[PDB]
Amino acid sequence: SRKFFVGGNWKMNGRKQSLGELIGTLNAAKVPADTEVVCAPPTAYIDFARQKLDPKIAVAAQNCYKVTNGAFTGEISPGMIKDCGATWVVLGHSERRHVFGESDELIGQKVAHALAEGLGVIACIGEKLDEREAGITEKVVFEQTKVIADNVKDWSKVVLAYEPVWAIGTGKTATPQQAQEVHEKLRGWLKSNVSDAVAQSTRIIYGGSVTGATCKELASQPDVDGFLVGGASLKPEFVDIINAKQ
Amino acid sequence: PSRKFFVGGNWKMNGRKQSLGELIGTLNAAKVPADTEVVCAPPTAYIDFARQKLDPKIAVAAQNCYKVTNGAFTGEISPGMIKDCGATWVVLGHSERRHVFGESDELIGQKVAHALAEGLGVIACIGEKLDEREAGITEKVVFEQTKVIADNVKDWSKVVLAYEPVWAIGTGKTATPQQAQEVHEKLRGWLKSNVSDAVAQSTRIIYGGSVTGATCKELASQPDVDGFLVGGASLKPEFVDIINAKQ
Repeated sequence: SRKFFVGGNWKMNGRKQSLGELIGTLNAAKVPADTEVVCAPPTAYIDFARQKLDPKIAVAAQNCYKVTNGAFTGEISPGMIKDCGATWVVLGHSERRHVFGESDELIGQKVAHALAEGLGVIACIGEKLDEREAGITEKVVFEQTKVIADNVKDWSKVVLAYEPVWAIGTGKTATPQQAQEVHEKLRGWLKSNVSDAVAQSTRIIYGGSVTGATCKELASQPDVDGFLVGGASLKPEFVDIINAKQ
Repeated sequence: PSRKFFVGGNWKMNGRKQSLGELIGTLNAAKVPADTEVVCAPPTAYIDFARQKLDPKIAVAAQNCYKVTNGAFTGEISPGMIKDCGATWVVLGHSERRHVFGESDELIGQKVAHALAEGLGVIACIGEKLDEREAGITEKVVFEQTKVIADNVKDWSKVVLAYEPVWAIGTGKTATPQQAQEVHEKLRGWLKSNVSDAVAQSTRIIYGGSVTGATCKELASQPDVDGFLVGGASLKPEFVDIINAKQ
């Protein structure tokens, strides 16, 4: 069965001192044998984070570019990510798409290059509020998933993260039923457009609001295989979310 | 007080710990003159690493940052993080940020203000594209770019202005000494008339765009060219020759 997957996205937060304290807490945590745990530090601390974190937790970069080296001031490559001992990269995150304007085309090319270079990919998708309210959730997420699928040969190295971008600061929130709906939809898409084996083996993780209070109910949803955690990843609460299936 | 000669090496998206370790060993072995201020900008994953290996004679710069101290900006780093890593500069408004990644002048101005508020030095980049040059609006473009930067600067002692025409970046078509001097004289005139005479006299205006060991001496001797921002050649032994351009 699909191994439960908990990603902590630290975003642009922390310094050596405070992140050192967080890392101590995570190093001390008993992580369930049925759960895969990944932390995504700010880019300046990928190296530091990998040095301090116990081997039981994997490290992800929060973004990368689509060639191995080049004249791209302020970017990093999968090769550099691997070189710092990280094994994953987050791609297509809602902040990259909607604050920094990264296109599906660019994201797809990043996905292909990262996977060819031997990284795992946590590939993010999701619809905004207007899109949900116009009835086209299924359209938006299926198209974003297709672009990602066009650049994936081996799905053993990818995790799909649904972000209900429509619930971010907007005045609406997603229920566990509403998330389950979209995850079941996506697994059916994988079954239809790639294989039954990939549908049943691929983790589809929930990227909306998740806390200690809400994680057990969300995790119990049959098609929710884990989380890409925001704010709670910077706190001991993250370990409650790691424990969500226990 | 004469303006201290300034040479910055922008490694861009190049290198790994081993190859950058070798590059650093060379720089550490190099004889750096006094009255030359040298600054190296490693890839963002290697700011901390570079600062640990590099001799304190050479300063470290980030290649980019964002405009708030912390927040929901997956993939970004803040001025606070840059200082925490031991770096003292950030490169802002680089051509590749503006033209590959679409950073607006407004965004760049916000980043400058925040970076300076946090105690970092800023290498603030400007320059025109080939089509802007061949339409004869170089002056307009670079003045407008400098205005947005200037509107976000409260202390010029921590700022270096870098003029890098886009047609010179990575192309081998380095500006001639006359071309460079011409833009730098007008930029210095802009500073005088829009900020102060003290700022015009004291502020380094450095040139970038295919700077090489063969081109640096004649560019350096021009009176309003105060140093260099070096890309490709900063990955090579001749960066040391560019450091020694005034000797």
